[PDB]
Amino acid sequence: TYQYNMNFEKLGKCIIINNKNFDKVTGMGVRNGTDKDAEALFKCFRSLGFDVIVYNDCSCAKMQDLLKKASEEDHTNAACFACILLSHGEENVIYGKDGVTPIKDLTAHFRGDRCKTLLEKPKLFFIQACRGTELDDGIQCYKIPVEADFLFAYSTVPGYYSWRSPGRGSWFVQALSSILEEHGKDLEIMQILTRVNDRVARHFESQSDDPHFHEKKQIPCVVSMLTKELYFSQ
Amino acid sequence: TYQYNMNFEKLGKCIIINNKNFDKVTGMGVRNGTDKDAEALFKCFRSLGFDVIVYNDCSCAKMQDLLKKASEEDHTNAACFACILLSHGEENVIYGKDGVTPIKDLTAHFRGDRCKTLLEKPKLFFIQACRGTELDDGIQPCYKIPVEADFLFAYSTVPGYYSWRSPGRGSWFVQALSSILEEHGKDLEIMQILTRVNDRVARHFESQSDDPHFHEKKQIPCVVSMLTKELYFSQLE
Repeated sequence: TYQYNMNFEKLGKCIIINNKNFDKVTGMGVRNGTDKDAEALFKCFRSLGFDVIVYNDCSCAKMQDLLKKASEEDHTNAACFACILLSHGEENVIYGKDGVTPIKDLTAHFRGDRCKTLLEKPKLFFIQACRGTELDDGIQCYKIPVEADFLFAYSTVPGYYSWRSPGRGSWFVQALSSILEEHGKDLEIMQILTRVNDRVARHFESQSDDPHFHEKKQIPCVVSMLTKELYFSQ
Repeated sequence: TYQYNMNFEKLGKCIIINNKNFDKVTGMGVRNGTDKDAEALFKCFRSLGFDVIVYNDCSCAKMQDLLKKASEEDHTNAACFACILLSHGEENVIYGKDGVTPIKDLTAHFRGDRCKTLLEKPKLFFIQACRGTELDDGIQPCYKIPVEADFLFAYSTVPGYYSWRSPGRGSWFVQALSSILEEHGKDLEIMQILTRVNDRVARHFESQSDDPHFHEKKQIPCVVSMLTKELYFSQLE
């Protein structure tokens, strides 16, 4: 009872949204590497015992639909819920195939008052997406809150670039997959994420022929309203 | 290693800004109960080995200039840095007695490229302040390092929302935080402490009121971590 209870026949559902190809309109490039990230994250979360489903090139509306529908499914026998968004991004919103939807709109479906079978259960959103212009230069009888029990792990701090090598995928995802691969079952969620932060920070530096992009850095950003420790075991 | 190094002469500086009174033109009221909070926290933090300084009723320029100076001091002999803001707030912004300033402008002074002596060390911010008007109704090289690394913010509430404070006991967040650093200040990791605070505030507080719009409300704090190691306030081992 300092831990979330994992005594359920399922760990839970994990939805991957892998947005790669974008409608001409949006003016957004192709995200080479995302398929590599998605595969990695499929195996990872499978290892934990998540029932993982991947949906490719979803528009908004579709994104809302998935998340709304799952919000409405029955989670009684599930320990927790997890969704993963891989897309383009700017502050507070993310890209569909056809436009942008704001994150709060996706997640809100799961608020305690809007999804009872997930009440008092962790809800996890992992989000690899740009968050703005910035780039990093570097240096050497009782109730419970409806907003409680969420955790977001963003690829990056608000207002920043998110790096992704076309041939190896996200820095963040490379990191997060390895760490889960090796420690997913014996580290608390905040430990795992702190290691990702550390690994993305130390061992990664961007290179480009453009000096404006050469030798940039990155740090992921974890937002937590969990109320217990979370382990993916016992 | 996996822990932040704690073998320094001092644990570090701990600045507490205690904004209780405000100029009438800001339309902001006396923050009754805030002195309880500052008291409980200067006790807690001193108790951990912080050198704590308590400022009162600051202007926006004072908050800005204060924190700028702190970041320009020499932290070489210090393991970490902590700052605690107790004021009125709105999304993105905390009040001086003067008016309003961007939380983000306050903390930027400590970015890696502007505060070299705190490079690779945890810079902690704790914030008790309304973050919006929404109410929780409830329910039954060799490599460099990024300049935004090693920050942790612990907001007393989630963005967009209200923060509860008792004229009599002080704010829900600070009661809980302070009470938990008593018991487990020295044996729990920082994210463990703060998770327990989340648990405490969620599970064990509910707003009693006459105006049924402010009646039976709930609260959940919000922790944003950029930390890159585990953090305990002791060398031990």
